[PDB]
Amino acid sequence: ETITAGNEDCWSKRPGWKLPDNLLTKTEFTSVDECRKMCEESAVEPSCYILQINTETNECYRNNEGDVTWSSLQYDQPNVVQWHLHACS
Repeated sequence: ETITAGNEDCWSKRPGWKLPDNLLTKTEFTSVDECRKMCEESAVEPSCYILQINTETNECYRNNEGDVTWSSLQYDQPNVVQWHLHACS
């Protein structure tokens, strides 16, 4: 799945992807829209580009690394989904 608000920001989904907690920063958002909005707008480096959402609590986390350590990835995990920000046309 891939979505966009027609603003050059595209989001793609990765159900079941889970980075470990130490590679994430919990945000104040429990709305995916607001989390994605914050991510697209945050200018603070390390730049936000990966969100991970606890699907039973809706807590949204963002990558805390400038370059995500994907070697620590777990997939086919339950209750979690990631959203990936990609610049697009």
